[PDB]
Amino acid sequence: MKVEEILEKALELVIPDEEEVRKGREAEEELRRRLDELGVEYVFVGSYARNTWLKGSLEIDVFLLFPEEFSKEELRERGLEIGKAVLDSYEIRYAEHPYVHGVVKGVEVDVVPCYKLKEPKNIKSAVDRTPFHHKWLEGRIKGKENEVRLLKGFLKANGIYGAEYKVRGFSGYLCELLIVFYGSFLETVKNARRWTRRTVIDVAKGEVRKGEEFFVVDPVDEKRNVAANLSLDNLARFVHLCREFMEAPSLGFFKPKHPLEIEPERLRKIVEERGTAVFAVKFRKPDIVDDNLYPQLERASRKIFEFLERENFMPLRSAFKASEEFCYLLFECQIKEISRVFRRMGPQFEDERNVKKFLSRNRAFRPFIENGRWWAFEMRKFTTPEEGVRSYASTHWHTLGKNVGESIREYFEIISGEKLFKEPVTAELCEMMGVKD
RNA sequence: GGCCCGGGGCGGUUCGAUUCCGCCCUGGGCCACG
Repeated sequence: MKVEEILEKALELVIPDEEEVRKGREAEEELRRRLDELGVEYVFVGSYARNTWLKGSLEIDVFLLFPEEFSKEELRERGLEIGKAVLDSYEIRYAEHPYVHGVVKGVEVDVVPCYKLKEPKNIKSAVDRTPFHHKWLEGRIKGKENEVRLLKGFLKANGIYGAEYKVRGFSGYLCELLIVFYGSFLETVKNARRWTRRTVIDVAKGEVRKGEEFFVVDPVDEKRNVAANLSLDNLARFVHLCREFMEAPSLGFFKPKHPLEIEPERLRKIVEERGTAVFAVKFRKPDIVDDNLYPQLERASRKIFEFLERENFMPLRSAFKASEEFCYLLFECQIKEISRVFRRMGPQFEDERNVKKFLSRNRAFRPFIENGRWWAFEMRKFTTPEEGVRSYASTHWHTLGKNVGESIREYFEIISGEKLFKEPVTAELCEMMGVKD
């Protein structure tokens, strides 16, 4: 029931068992043979090469080394040639440059072309650094792989593990750099309790200082922030989880939280209790990769949220979910309906000029003087949030993301009431409203 | 594709816009461990 105890039972949830490990060795050995028969220059990197991959995430990274003089085109052509020939099932994939993904003796494998260079500089593509990160880590992480795993397990269970845009959390590499700094998962957790949004961790210099943002310096490139895509709120959640963990060590922190669905009937009553306006903008999911989709859902969500706040509907929070089918932008506002009249501030009484131009606009109600300046009653074009968003989305679709916005332009609808509790968003809505139990 | 910083043009809204809402060009930087 104590920290040591808990961590020992946790090693079982984060450490691959012998069957997953053997499946990996047999796949690795078999892969070396295929690549060797072709006599290609390659290097195994990533968490597989270092035995730091989290249980259930066995993926082999094989980087093909190409001379500095080759064209980017050669790497992708040659790279595809080699990939195709060496994999049971292949499939082109894309990032900064195209590469090849596939399977060998039942395990996932990435085949990525990169330049063989020395000294982090000269780098041509982000992938060129991967080999350096490996050299710097292999020697220093040896003997601490289980600490890496406990950390990865901790982060993943609490939905903040990956560093891609859908998560904005802690990359694998970040976790290993952290273990090399603190020495173990516990020390990491203990010190993270004191992290701030100004904390800088420079592994190379074995130092922690104060910067302008949370910055973990890459041992291989001082100008690169290893935690660049770790959002402020996810940094905050980790610091809080760490405080709660040291206070009440539980094996639970390493177990994925159960979805725990809710009867759309309970949700209806809660929204009724709250007395707010809950609604969603539904539209078709653009066919794009998560890394392009989510930053867009975030933008579109924000833009609409911001419209709602200046339009005085008093938004509480926003959210969003994407299905294979559609995408949903959710909002909750304190104001279900606002009056049609509102007051426009006018010029001070002594400004004869502007006062005159202010009164020249025929309105329905006749302006008045208050506390020294003129004011006018004006009328709104809408009186509910839904009406507002309908107006906003129909005319500002282009500002919601290149793709998300193009999709809203051709089709979108606002849903609310019961018709909304039937949509696949109740989970998102419960998290958004703090529904507990 | 998203974010930050900078130029050159416009539309709308406003008594009043560099300063709100947005649209064209356009330079550089950064992110999605890789």
